Amino acid sequence: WMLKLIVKNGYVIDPSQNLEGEFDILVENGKIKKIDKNILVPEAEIIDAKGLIVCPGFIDIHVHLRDPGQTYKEDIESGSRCAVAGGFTTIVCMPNTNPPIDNTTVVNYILQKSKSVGLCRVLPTGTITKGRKGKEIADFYSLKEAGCVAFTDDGSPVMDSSVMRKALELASQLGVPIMDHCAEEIQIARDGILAQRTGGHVHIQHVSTKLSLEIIEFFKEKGVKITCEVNPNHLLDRLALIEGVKRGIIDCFATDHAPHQTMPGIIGLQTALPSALELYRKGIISLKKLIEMFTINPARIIGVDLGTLKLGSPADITIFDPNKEWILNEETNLSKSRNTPLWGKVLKGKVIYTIKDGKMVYKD
Ligand SMILES: [Zn+2]
Repeated sequence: WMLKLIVKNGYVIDPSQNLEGEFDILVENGKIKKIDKNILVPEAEIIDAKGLIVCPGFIDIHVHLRDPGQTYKEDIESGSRCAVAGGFTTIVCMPNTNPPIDNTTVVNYILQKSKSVGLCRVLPTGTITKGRKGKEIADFYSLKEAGCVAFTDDGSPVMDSSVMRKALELASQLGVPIMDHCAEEIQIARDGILAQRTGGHVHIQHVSTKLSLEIIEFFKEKGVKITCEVNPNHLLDRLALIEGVKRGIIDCFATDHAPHQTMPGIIGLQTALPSALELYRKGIISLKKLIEMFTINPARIIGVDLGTLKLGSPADITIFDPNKEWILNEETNLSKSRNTPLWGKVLKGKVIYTIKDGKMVYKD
């Protein structure tokens, strides 16, 4: 019983409030109490953030934790460690587990494990159809109760377009997004059209071409509730994506953390920041927009009240040094897996502290 914390001398950025400056942050009882220059109060621990950047906890809305089912490739505990070392305080896990997340029993398991491991907030998703088999519509009502924040069959074989349509009707009544993909243009246009028709929110999880981006942009100016994402690790035409980021058509970064233990792709959580900071060192995006795309943008997509430092919010805070050089290898790698071309290379930009609910959950 001794729990005020002050984060001092940092450079604070919070896009949601349009706050940027040399401020201090006072944290009382798990919540943000005050942002202001020059703070000192009795009975509080001081974190000295001189020379560091202080912003809302990162949120990643595209993670595979392989739990239950494949816990040798990765599991809730390792994933969680990976996420906080990566600056993430909330992650959304996909439902291609075994068994799949199509009933309250699995949802309930993932939350309980999550609370025990203690490190970051794990939000589950439910599948679109039972057993992800493709035929029948799952019970979106009960799965939303249990905690699911979105629905997706994660590749897939959807491709029956009437199913996809029932889903967006139901989703729309429930105020939760459907997540699709993992031919691309045909799919994306279909999704756009069904979204417009039903008024449901669809979120596209993979876009690889200029034409795909232009389609999304089109439906956006029509006021279609459609968003999309890109994995910053991928980014180093593979060149319209970079433009798509420049022009703000791509809403957020997400790693699509995909551990394997021998199409398929790559683990991500630990390198997302030093990867994305490459885009800033190239003047391609400002630092505020980079933080935006890890914080308030993904928060808005899954409709949770996070990714801000508004007074009263939960104290979810990432503190990072954008100039610190490190290497991902056995020494530093907190994944059970090592599948990433970035392995062994020199990264630039590292998280020094991650704070969740006013409590320090990672330290360098
Ligand atoms: Zn995925």
